[PDB]
Amino acid sequence: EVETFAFQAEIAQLMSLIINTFYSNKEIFLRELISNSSDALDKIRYESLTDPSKLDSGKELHINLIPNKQDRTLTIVDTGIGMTKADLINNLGTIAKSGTKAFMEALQAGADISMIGQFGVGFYSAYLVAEKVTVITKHNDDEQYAWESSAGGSFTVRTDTGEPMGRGTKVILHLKEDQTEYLEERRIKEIVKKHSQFIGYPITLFVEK
Ligand SMILES: Cc1cn(-c2cc(F)c(C(N)=O)c(N[C@H]3CCOC3)c2)c2c1C(=O)CC(C)(C)C2
Repeated sequence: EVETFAFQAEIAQLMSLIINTFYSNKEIFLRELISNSSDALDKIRYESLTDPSKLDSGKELHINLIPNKQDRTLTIVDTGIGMTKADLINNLGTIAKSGTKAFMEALQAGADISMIGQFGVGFYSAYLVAEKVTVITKHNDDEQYAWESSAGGSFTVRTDTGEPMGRGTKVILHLKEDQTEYLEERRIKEIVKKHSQFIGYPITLFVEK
């Protein structure tokens, strides 16, 4: 079954701001997603020091960037800690509510959209370039789930029947028609070099067939 949920008012407001505000510096979405992947990788690495069996679902700690011109998607894959069903529906959304309030207050005071990561809501910067975001995730303590939202105040959660991941997260960005530059190899390399050159995990930019 597919379960549909309403975003909390603050989150729906943040999504509308990201989608409707005129802001040309859209490239910052990639550093935000890579930062979340890096944080998830730090988490599983730290937990594995006390419990080595937490790496039975995969020892490799990496980030893959996969462009697909045919599907018009940019996928950010990590072998991080992943997210449980409770993380997807409640936990992260609860943390995001206070972060959103602080961010929108900072914007009113003169801060810009690029500072979004300091408020812990950098994931939502994906809506600067994507019309729809699909999140496939697998945490050691739960099943593989698919979260999805095209904004409009709702998101869906379902058990995923695609290729099993072992552990980690895939953020699938269904790009807006005018944002296809983020599928270009030299554009992605430029963005990674500018904003994500010191990430402590291998970042592999896949090339198109
Ligand atoms: C806030 C927030 C961060 N991430 C998010 C989104 C992500 F894709 C990741 C990731 N692991 O790649 C990630 N990692 C952190 C939690 C576990 O380790 C750090 C967080 C999400 C949110 C949401 O509100 C919606 C969501 C639950 C669909 C996604």
